[PDB]
Amino acid sequence: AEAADRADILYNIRQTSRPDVIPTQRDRPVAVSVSLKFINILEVNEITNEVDVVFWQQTTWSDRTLAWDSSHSPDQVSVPISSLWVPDLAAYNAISKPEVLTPQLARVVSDGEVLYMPSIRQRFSCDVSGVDTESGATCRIKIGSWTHHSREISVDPTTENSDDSEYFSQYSRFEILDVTQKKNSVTYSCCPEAYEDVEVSLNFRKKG
Amino acid sequence: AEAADRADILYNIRQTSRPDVIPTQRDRPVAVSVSLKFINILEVNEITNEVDVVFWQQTTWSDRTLAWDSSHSPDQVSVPISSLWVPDLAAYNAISKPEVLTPQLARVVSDGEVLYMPSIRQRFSCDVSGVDTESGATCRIKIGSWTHHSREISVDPTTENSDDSEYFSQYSRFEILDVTQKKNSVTYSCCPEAYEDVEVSLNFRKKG
Amino acid sequence: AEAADRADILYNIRQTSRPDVIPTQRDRPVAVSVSLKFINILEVNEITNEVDVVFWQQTTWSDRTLAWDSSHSPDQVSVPISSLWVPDLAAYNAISKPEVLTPQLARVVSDGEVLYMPSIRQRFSCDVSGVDTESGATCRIKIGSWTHHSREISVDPTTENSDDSEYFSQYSRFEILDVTQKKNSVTYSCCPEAYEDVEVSLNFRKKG
Amino acid sequence: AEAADRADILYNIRQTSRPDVIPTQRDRPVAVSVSLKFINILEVNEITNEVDVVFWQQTTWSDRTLAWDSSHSPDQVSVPISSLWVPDLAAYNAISKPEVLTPQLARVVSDGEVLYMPSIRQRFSCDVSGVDTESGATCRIKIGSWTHHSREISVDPTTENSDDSEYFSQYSRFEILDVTQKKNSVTYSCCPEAYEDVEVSLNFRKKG
Amino acid sequence: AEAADRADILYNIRQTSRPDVIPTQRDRPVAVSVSLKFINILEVNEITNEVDVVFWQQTTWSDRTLAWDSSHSPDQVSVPISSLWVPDLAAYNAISKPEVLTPQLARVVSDGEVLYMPSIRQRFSCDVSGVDTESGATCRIKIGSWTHHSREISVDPTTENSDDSEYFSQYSRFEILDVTQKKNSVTYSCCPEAYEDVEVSLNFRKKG
Ligand SMILES: N=C1NCCN1Cc1ccc(Cl)nc1
Ligand SMILES: N=C1NCCN1Cc1ccc(Cl)nc1
Ligand SMILES: N=C1NCCN1Cc1ccc(Cl)nc1
Ligand SMILES: N=C1NCCN1Cc1ccc(Cl)nc1
Ligand SMILES: N=C1NCCN1Cc1ccc(Cl)nc1
Ligand code: NA
Ligand code: NA
Repeated sequence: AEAADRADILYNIRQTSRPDVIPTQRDRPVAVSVSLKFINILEVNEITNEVDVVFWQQTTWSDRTLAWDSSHSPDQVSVPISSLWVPDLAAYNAISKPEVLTPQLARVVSDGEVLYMPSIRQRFSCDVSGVDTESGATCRIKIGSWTHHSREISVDPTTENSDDSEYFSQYSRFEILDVTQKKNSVTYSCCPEAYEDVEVSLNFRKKG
Repeated sequence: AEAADRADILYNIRQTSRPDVIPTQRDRPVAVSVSLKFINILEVNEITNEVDVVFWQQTTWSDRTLAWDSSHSPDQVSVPISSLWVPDLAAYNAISKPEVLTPQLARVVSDGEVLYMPSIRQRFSCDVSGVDTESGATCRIKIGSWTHHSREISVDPTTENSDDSEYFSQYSRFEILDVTQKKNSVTYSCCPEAYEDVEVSLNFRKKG
Repeated sequence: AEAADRADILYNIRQTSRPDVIPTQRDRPVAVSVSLKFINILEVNEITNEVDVVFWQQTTWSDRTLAWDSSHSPDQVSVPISSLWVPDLAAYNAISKPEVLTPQLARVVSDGEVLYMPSIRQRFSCDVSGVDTESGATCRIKIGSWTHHSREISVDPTTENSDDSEYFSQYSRFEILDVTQKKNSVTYSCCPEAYEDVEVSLNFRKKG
Repeated sequence: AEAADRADILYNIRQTSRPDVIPTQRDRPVAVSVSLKFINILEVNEITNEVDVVFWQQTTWSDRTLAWDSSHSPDQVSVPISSLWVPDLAAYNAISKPEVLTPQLARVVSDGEVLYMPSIRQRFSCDVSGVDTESGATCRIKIGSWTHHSREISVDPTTENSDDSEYFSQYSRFEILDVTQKKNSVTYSCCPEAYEDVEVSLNFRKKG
Repeated sequence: AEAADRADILYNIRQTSRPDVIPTQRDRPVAVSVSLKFINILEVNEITNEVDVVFWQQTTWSDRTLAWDSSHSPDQVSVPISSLWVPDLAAYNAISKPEVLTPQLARVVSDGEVLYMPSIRQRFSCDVSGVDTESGATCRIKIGSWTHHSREISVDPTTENSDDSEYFSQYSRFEILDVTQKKNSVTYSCCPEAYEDVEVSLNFRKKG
């Protein structure tokens, strides 16, 4: 006999959780990590500077309100994102809504760590010039919390321990040369607070 | 120990939320301020007089029924628009529904001030003539309450509007020459009362 | 101190509207007036006899179960259509589902009179022949109740007036010559009863 | 002073609605009739053997769990299909999901007879060869229950006979030569039971 | 009089299904079998290495929490998937969301065995090179659980012989030369556990 099973954990999470309440820990912002693992580049237009790509948006953060004693029960459960709070990230230069290609489930660990990694197809406005050259083009995608400023949400790249083209389609007409990520904190007109973002630089080119 | 946290504030807002009730203060109309920050100009057809544009629609208004004492609690919260009343604005010359590219969350201040600023991609019917000339074309976009007349909702350009081209994409095939906002008050045959609107004149041209 | 405010009125409507129940008074059918205000004519094709049109579909009818004494209270409110019964109108020759470009709110008057006027973009299969001539083309659009027969819903064209181009976009590649309506009552092979429709005739042509 | 009105009948149907429960009368299958009233033929590609069609899918069956004494009550009511059980019909050769152009309402008679007649636009994979000839093409469309076998649902062509092109648009680029039906009973490798379908053959040709 | 009817069964399922809870047996992984029956090949593009496929994704697994005594009651029922737990399968190389063409119902047998077989149209990124040769092309489709690792979900190519062109449309411009399945267990850089998938190799070519 155990202390709890998945049904108990999920039941408790659904019964509470509060999807609309940001899990700030006292006076600290929620530390969100986000990185883009590119899977494909389906269309590129050097005249209009538009690209159509697919990527896994690995997203992580902690939500202590989800934690549970796992000394005698499962250590993790897959949870519908509709049942928990998730960062309100947006790509500033996206020109289409994200088309989520995978089941919208996050993975919650008994300590409150949450991983959400949907595969997404989305179009963007970025620098496509040079794509047809050896040095390639460098398309920058900026992602960050849409409505939470720096005192509520911070964004940093996730860690990386693999090739930038690790999961990139070998059948794409393009190939990846380099993928880098840099964090930023920007203040805009509408509001007095600063908003953080991660800038992902996709350096790619048309294959020979 | 505080008086309340985000969970409590959001709970109170959700529980008393009358999304379908315009927050008129007595008999005064709800004063709505609107201004467009252009992000991109994607499709332009001078033959059909049609254009595709991406813009942030900064919308502000006061809803006193949302106010709370923040002396010992958070001063603001991000709230899903489905839990609040929002102006029923519509672009009169739009020929496509608004494609909202950002999380649909409004920011609510403890005094009742609300800010909703979605990034929208929408197609419009306007004058594209001259877009390929030095003077460029001037496309006018009209926005106002669809069902609330002047005595229930007033719409005015945002007083501070200096960032109209601040976020415009340097990668667009077009460039902005000027953005002007103006207010109107029209009476249409269908009905007796007058409906206010804001007219945004986008003077732009094709690079080259 | 008044008798009631919008919050009270909308609360009562939401609690008792009965959206699935046609508001027939005794045994008299619900008199639904339908009037199309043409806003734009977009992608016309004389080869396939298809056309894209944008119009305000002014729809009016009365629902006595919505009336309230507005002696000392608002005499009108905007209500989400999901909270009211609305006629099940359908465009017989439409070849695409209606794209509603406006907030789906109807205006309900204290005496029970209801007005719903969505701006719609929809494609139709009609006669485009002669669109390039001085006499132009005459595209007929048929609209009527899909499941309520003549004894339950009566559709009547509102003899609004002339000036059918009052709200027609000056930027369209086409122009409106004239708009006329007429009432039909058809018995289909599926069923014994008769279903009525208003047939709007749109005579238009490409601007010379 | 009647026995009941529409509000009472629709209240009882909604309250005891078992939308996910096939209403088999004891151990007898549910007898479903279906005939397709072709309204239009919009896209025809003889290269890829694909066609875009608009048709009224006249569907009828009996659900005795809906009946009510109509001595002094309405003889019938229109009911949102989401509140009733409907056959899980699927076109085996469709290559796009059905686009329902009409309000999703079914008509229920006091005896329990039900009629659901959506107007549908759908793309199909069929023989388009000889569409440009005088003999025309014969595109066969197969429709049957997707998850209910012959002992639970039987499917038969509607006995209702009428001009094939009876409601076919006169503005289509094509015209109908003839429409014949055929009832099949097939056994598929996945499952041990037999599944029924109605095969509708659309003999049409392009206009000269 | 029986022990139970479909109404009772579906009611118990609706009340106790727990759709967000994977039905792991005691502590073993849920054995999921997957088999793709190809129905059609459309929109092939050898330049971009993309193809549109229509297939029945035969999916089976066991959920003993659904079992019931059918000695005096129906042995099976069709259940809306929203009322059941279903494997969170995803096609790794799909570049469009799956378009489900059939009613989203699964078949649940009284012993607890579940079958879900939606017909799906979806675009893929794969090797289309050689489609115009006698050897044809070989497009591999990889499908596995997105958030459940090998210890929670195992995926296996159904063990059974079946003509690959059994249900393939005779009107497609392409034909199937052969179809083979391969099982895999993969560890992704994001996570420590291994995730299983089945890779289906579709060898097809353009018909002469
Ligand atoms: N995160 C961003 N990007 C541009 C402006 N902004 C901040 C912001 C703040 C509040 C609301 Cl409701 N919307 C946006
Ligand atoms: N804002 C506008 N534009 C055209 C007509 N109108 C006013 C209006 C009034 C009432 C209802 Cl239900 N809908 C629209
Ligand atoms: N309004 C029309 N047009 C064609 C047939 N019809 C009448 C009708 C009657 C009942 C149901 Cl459920 N659906 C449609
Ligand atoms: N319509 C038919 N005939 C044979 C198979 N099939 C499709 C089908 C049957 C049962 C389930 Cl759960 N899913 C899909
Ligand atoms: N099955 C796959 N493919 C890529 C990563 N992954 C595993 C995985 C783990 C956790 C969450 Cl929330 N999402 C996906
Ligand atoms: Na454990
Ligand atoms: Na300005």
